[PDB]
Amino acid sequence: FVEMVDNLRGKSGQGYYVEMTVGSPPQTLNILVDTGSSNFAVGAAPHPFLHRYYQRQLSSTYRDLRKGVYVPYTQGKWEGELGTDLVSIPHGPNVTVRANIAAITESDKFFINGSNWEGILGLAYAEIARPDDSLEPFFDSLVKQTHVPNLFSLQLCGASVGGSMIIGGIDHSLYTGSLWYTPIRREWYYEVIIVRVEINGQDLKMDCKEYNYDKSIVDSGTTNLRLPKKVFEAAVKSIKAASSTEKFPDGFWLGEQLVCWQAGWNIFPVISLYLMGEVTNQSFRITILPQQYLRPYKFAISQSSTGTVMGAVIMEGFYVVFDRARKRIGFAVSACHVHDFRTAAVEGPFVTLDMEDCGYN
Ligand SMILES: CN1C(=O)C[C@@](C)([C@@H]2C[C@H]2c2ccccc2)N=C1N
Repeated sequence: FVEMVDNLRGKSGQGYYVEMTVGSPPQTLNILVDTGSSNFAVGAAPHPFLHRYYQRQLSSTYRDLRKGVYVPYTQGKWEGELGTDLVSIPHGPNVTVRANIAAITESDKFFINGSNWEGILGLAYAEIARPDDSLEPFFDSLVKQTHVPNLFSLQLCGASVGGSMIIGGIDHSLYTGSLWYTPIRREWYYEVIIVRVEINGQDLKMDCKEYNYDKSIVDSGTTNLRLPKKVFEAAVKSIKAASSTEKFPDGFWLGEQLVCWQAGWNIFPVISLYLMGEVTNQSFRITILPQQYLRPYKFAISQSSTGTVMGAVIMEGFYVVFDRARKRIGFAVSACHVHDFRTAAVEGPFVTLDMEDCGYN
């Protein structure tokens, strides 16, 4: 898939985007790659902060759906007008698809002043698509209308950042070792189940339901490793305890402040998440380094009321395969992850009982 390798661009903290074309004749747009939502939504009006926007008046293949959608968030918000058009991905499958498009006509604190992307590619499932699950997400259209296989994979490599979105397959050069698969619990978000958490090898000994309360998702659209409050609580003290060589202000661990050192790692613990495996009572762990959770530094582990979010802190350490056809997600050590002595790891198999109990209901 040499043509799809390195098809992702971005800026640090502003997300990863892929180039797409929309309409006839094609209009090029940079589009955020977002495994955490399910709408294909593009700016369609001259917002001052956007480099370009979808102009429906220029497209011969645009079709109005005569329906509006309103989408609020934790901070941001957008509303738009639904329609359909021909969509392509220049550095992807040589293929063209009619997909739903939410033409964004108004927004607040959503788009990023400074970013080079003007749209969102929600790669998650219909169940959380807005207004409702009747609105066929892009990837479902891609699979129905073409012979592109029902999966994609992401390597996020991390001032410019880069990566690859292999659509319809797996490029074996982007990972070392073996891929280990965790089941997608339910097809809405990419929901997974964490069955054990170790800081530096030491179990936090929490009930495994807390790790996934109320959920645990894989989200390319999130920067941090976001954990539920109670888990995050226990995580920080363990990490703090493991890092007693030097001291830090309490507020910083809450992201309410930054920290900085001098040019020219070991005083920080590795972090392992055990995931439900493919077989009963078997699991595997993914391990990250401080080079993943200390972003150039800021502590890149936050607390959450929406559950565990495995954001770029996790994804930049691994090659992640979204095997939709087999309802599972594969993790492998990324060939582009930054390391020291130590190295990001994906290891198994392990025996873990009652893993299904770790899920929340
Ligand atoms: C975490 N998340 C959101 O808050 C909503 C969206 C749709 C939004 C595109 C993500 C985003 C995060 C920060 C700034 C702008 C957009 N995607 C997400 N996965």
